[PDB]
Amino acid sequence: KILAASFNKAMTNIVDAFTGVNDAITQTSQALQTVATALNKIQDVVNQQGNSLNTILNLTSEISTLENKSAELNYTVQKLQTLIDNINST
Amino acid sequence: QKILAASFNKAMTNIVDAFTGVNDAITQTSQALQTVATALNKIQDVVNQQGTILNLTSEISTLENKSAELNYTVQKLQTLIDNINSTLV
Amino acid sequence: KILAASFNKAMTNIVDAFTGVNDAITQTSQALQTVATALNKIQDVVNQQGNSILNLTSEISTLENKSAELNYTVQKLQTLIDNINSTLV
Repeated sequence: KILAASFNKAMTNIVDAFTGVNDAITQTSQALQTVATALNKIQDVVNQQGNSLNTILNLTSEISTLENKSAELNYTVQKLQTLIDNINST
Repeated sequence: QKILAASFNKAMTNIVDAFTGVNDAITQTSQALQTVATALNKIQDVVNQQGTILNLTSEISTLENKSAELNYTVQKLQTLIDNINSTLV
Repeated sequence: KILAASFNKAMTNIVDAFTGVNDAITQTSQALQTVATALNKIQDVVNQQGNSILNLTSEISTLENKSAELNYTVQKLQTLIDNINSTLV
């Protein structure tokens, strides 16, 4: 029964660790959204200064790629949570 | 007492699935970093033409290095996930 | 005893996998600081051409927060990783 006790201890820490990883993925999702936003504001001002100086700054796809990736990480966060719960049931 | 063997298998299954999702997450971050590096280049270029010189050369190159490291990580992880999956009894 | 051998193999690779993930998180943490730095430089220069208004102060401070937070996760995870490693029978 050294094995069964070791297994539950392992599973408990494996569950906590995937929970920690899940947070890092969350913080990364948010950091990525924050960047998308920064590119957004940059896109505005630089194009306004480009209009008062009268090259177009176009970051729309970079912006949308980043908000998509950010959403994708959220899917992962959800799918991971399901798996974490499953691990916890053993 | 072979509830323990049944528990071990389900656990390994979800751990394999869980590390696989985490690898998707890392892959998405790596590519996102390339997206940003691209974004920084465009910003650098456009701002210098409207013109202090905006120099993002080091940030851009740091970011593609980080992206390369993350990819290397994903490849290395993929092997380990399989090792884990072979342990089902 | 077949199960315990499988258990050890799994735990060993699970420990390796979490270490690979921890590298990824570390690399991501550092990339975010780099992003924050670049956004800072963009702000200065863009605001400087603006006087001859771009506000990114909070995003920069957000990204440096996430970056610090990511490091706290890694260091906590290493404690959990060792716990996993101690279970080897």
